Amino acid sequence: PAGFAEKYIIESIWNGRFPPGSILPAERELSELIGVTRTTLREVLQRLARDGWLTIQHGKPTKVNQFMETSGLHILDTLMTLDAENATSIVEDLLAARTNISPIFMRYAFKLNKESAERIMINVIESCEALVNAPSWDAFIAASPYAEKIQQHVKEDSEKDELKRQEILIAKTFNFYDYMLFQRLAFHSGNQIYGLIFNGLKKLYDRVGSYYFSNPQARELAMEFYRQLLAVCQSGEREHLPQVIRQYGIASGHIWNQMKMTLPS
Amino acid sequence: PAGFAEKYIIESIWNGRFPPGSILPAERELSELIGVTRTTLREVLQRLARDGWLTIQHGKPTKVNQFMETSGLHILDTLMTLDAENATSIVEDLLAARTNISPIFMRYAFKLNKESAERIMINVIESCEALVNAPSWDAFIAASPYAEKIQQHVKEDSEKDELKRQEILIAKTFNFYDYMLFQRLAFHSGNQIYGLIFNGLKKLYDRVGSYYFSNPQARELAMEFYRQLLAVCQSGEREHLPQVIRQYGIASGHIWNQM
Ligand SMILES: CCCCCCCC/C=C\CCCCCCCC(=O)SCCNC(=O)CCNC(=O)[C@H](O)C(C)(C)COP(=O)(O)OP(=O)(O)OC[C@H]1O[C@@H](n2cnc3c(N)ncnc32)[C@H](O)[C@@H]1OP(=O)(O)O
Ligand SMILES: CCCCCCCC/C=C\CCCCCCCC(=O)SCCNC(=O)CCNC(=O)[C@H](O)C(C)(C)COP(=O)(O)OP(=O)(O)OC[C@H]1O[C@@H](n2cnc3c(N)ncnc32)[C@H](O)[C@@H]1OP(=O)(O)O
Ligand SMILES: CCCCCCCC/C=C\CCCCCCCC(=O)SCCNC(=O)CCNC(=O)[C@H](O)C(C)(C)COP(=O)(O)OP(=O)(O)OC[C@H]1O[C@@H](n2cnc3c(N)ncnc32)[C@H](O)[C@@H]1OP(=O)(O)O
Ligand SMILES: CCCCCCCC/C=C\CCCCCCCC(=O)SCCNC(=O)CCNC(=O)[C@H](O)C(C)(C)COP(=O)(O)OP(=O)(O)OC[C@H]1O[C@@H](n2cnc3c(N)ncnc32)[C@H](O)[C@@H]1OP(=O)(O)O
Repeated sequence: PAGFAEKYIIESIWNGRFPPGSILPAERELSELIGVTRTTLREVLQRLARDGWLTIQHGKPTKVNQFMETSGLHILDTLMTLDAENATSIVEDLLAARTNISPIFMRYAFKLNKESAERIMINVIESCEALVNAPSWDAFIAASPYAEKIQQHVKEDSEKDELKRQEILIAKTFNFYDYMLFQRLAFHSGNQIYGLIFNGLKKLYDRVGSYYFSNPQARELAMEFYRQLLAVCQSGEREHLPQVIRQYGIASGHIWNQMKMTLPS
Repeated sequence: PAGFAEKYIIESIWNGRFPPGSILPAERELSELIGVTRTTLREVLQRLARDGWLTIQHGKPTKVNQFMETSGLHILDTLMTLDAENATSIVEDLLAARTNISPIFMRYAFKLNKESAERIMINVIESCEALVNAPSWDAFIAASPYAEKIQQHVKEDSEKDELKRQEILIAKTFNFYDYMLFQRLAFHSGNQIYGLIFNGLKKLYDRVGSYYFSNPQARELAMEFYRQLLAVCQSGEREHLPQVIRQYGIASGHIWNQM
């Protein structure tokens, strides 16, 4: 019940129903217009209090953090997801943004560092192949030249069931490579700001991707995407880059939506 | 001489000459490096340390901060001094990026929120028209419908010369409206993330823009730019948008380079 409250009013702060700077509903109140019990509602009003998006304490009651003015300290947090959480449009708007700016830093990458861009995309493709076609995550790790550092980024010690944990580990490794593709290409634009954006969001990226790429169909789609990214780069027809990235954004988004109606909770 | 040192070291923590991953060389062959007394090298090495990009110490080889992993700290903290140390291409990369994403979120704004967007640009344009065409900042502020709220953000008195104070006040005000243009349009894309980006850089924006818009020709250029944005939005011809913004980027970038 807490997770639902969590996500409801979080995404109500985002979509401006409980605007930044407003006083949040006193509480008697807020449990009908959330529609859940309040032992749980303020176990999550303190959860929510400050993971960094509400105010605490006694006499004057609770408003939401900031209007924003400027404290960029801890604004992404808690954080996120999957989307049993927020993501709302937050993660989906971030993803929309990734689709938005990707043709930019990738057009750059393909022009200034054709070189590297091809070297990276080829690397990523090769690795994802050895990942998804190994009969095990342990097999994959056994034959991978980069086993040790993968292990210093990829870990799972919250799932005991080996087969499930291994499915999860493969997902994490694939996200690892998706991130590699985007982050490296972004840094190979020549304008560092893009790469920095990816580095600052790497946690959020890691979790969301760990989730999104538990879907085989996602992994496949992504792998073909990486592929004609490479083809476009090699060919020089950087007029097809935004088509490719847009259609990818579309198909990936439709999968995102298919992991939504489906499945559990 | 101190600022030169500070910025040199900054702007190649930037390009990786001492990449985020390096241990910084001993200080004397740094005075072989590019020629300031280093009595004060250590004053600016610690200067950068304080401001958050080098770490100082016990016995050491003093190495510079994390290398990135986050802390995203507030590494705007803010040796965005203004950007004399430096616009490196940090500010210019931000500017290039601004140019980069502007046609996108402005295309969104003009599509989903045509009338509101038009309204924002008409606002900004009218305010700036009344701005540069007034015989003084004092006149402008006297007849301005938004005086109290301009004054709540635009203020400057560390300058004694009344007339110069009036020029810098004009500059700060024009920057105020430029920011309004970009930030409002970005928040009117429909994806709040853009607007938040501008909000997160608003300090840096405000400075860089204050100085940049201390130039009359900059202000003029900006105003015709705003106008062509408006015309493009009104026409429905959202295909001229990356064109227009590109031209702005070029001309402004040229002015930015000191012309
Ligand atoms: C909206 C989001 C919110 C965020 C805020 C945004 C708003 C404003 C934005 C920002 C604020 C503005 C104000 C702040 C400004 C502050 C600036 C600064 O502080 S300084 C910046 C410098 N930043 C750097 O990153 C430089 C360093 N550059 C790099 O590191 C390169 O990019 C690099 C190395 C990552 C890419 O180079 P490669 O293409 O050659 O990649 P390879 O080096 O070969 O691989 C690295 C590792 O990966 C392994 N690897 C390679 N292939 C692999 C494979 N197939 N599988 C697994 N591992 C593999 C290798 O074994 C290797 O290991 P082994 O590095 O030695 O530990
Ligand atoms: C600056 C900050 C950058 C942030 C990025 C950092 C990275 C993220 C970091 C942390 C998050 C964690 C992520 C980890 C990732 C690993 C796991 C995954 O890969 S999950 C991927 C699953 N797929 C999705 O989630 C779909 C994302 N959404 C999209 O890709 C797009 O929204 C898409 C393709 C679904 C289309 O949505 P539409 O709203 O943008 O476009 P429409 O509604 O269909 O068409 C209407 C208008 O769109 C405009 N439009 C489209 N593109 C435009 C553009 N580039 N510029 C301006 N306007 C554009 C056009 O004006 C068009 O209107 P007219 O054609 O005139 O009628
Ligand atoms: C390192 C860099 C950091 C970057 C950060 C990374 C990016 C993203 C990364 C990770 C995501 C993490 C996500 C967590 C975030 C935590 C919080 C949240 O979840 S979101 C909270 C913010 N949300 C909003 O701000 C909603 C959008 N904001 C607005 O819309 C503005 O507040 C608003 C309403 C002011 C602008 O929209 P209008 O078009 O409606 O403008 P009007 O309502 O007319 O307000 C104009 C004001 O200016 C005056 N004004 C109007 N015309 C004027 C004129 N011509 N001259 C001067 N003043 C004028 C008006 O009189 C008025 O003043 P008067 O304060 O209301 O009294
Ligand atoms: C996601 C992060 C978002 C962050 C956003 C941050 C926002 C701001 C926040 C905080 C910062 C504070 C900001 C305060 C702002 C307030 C005050 C102001 O307004 S200051 C305004 C000063 N303006 C600049 O500094 C210009 C910025 N730079 C640019 O806009 C670009 O660099 C630009 C447009 C100047 C150049 O862009 P290109 O890289 O696309 O152009 P090329 O690289 O030179 O090449 C283009 C192609 O076209 C040809 N070409 C170039 N020039 C040509 C010509 N004149 N004729 C024909 N062909 C040409 C070239 O040969 C080249 O060919 P081939 O594609 O390589 O094959």
